[PDB]
Amino acid sequence: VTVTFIPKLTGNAFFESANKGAQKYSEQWGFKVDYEGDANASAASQVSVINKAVQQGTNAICLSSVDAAGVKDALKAAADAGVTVTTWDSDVDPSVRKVMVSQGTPEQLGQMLVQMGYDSLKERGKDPEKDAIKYCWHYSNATVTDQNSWQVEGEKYIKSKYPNWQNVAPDNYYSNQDAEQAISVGESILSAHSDIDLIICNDSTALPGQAQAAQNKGLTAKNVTITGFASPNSMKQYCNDGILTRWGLWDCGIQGAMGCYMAYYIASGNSVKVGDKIEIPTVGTVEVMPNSVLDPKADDSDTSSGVVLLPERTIFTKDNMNNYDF
Ligand SMILES: C[C@@]1(O)OC[C@H](O)C1(O)O
Repeated sequence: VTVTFIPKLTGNAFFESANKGAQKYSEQWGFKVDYEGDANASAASQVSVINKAVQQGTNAICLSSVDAAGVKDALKAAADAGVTVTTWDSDVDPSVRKVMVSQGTPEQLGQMLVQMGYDSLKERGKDPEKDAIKYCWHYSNATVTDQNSWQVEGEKYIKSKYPNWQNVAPDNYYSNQDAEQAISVGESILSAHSDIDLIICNDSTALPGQAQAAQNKGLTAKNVTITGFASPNSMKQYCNDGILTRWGLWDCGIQGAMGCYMAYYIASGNSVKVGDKIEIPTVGTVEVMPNSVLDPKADDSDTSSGVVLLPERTIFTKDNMNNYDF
């Protein structure tokens, strides 16, 4: 069996680390993972990668989507060619994939982002419980499924728990997963909103780009609070240089491996339904959940379509970041 493992883009540390995990585990499990993507985060590029993998006779795809709508037709065609379709990281329409391996619910992840920001704000001498904290979100793009679901839940949480906070840029800032653009956009936020208190960077490119922008402006964690999601090796130097205090992620290597395992398990002829408990060798037992764990409006009618959730997420600071190497 070959699983084609497709990232939102290659050459970003989150996706490279996820593939390192998929490669390590699939070698032990006895199947091939073909890592295929593009340097740009582009739905049209992902369609081309999907089509080429189908044409080459891949048995399965495990995809993290930059835009669900833009890959729907290609994934329907993949399934009609006999290819098992799964997702990880950022989902698509659940009617066109079997299992999604997700890092957490949008409520969990949106609240985690806000809580990291709250903690870092308090540590630089603000009173986030009461202050009119000025903030905004900086991430990849306005349509991707994962990051927008977190923004929606994080905004609901802020408006409920911290009504005094002020979103100074409600349209959000977008840097398209382009490393150089994330720096430039990070600089734009700090120039146009120079008194901003918190920038929530729920994207693995926006977070290091925003930290670099702050460093370019001579700022440290004492001036402005930046938090978000990124693999820890990409942020250690910024943290050692005092640019930010705290950010988060989860075990993206095991996540990529799990997504590829689910694709292999189904492509090998095993049926998977919501409620099943599946023993993934050397990882543990997972439970397939209904699609509505990621969106309460999701249709749960098809029990062959479901979600596996990672059991934990990770908050990094200078005190634990050196325990990790990805
Ligand atoms: C790590 C992350 O926030 O940035 C890129 C990934 O797709 C992600 O999980 O959204």
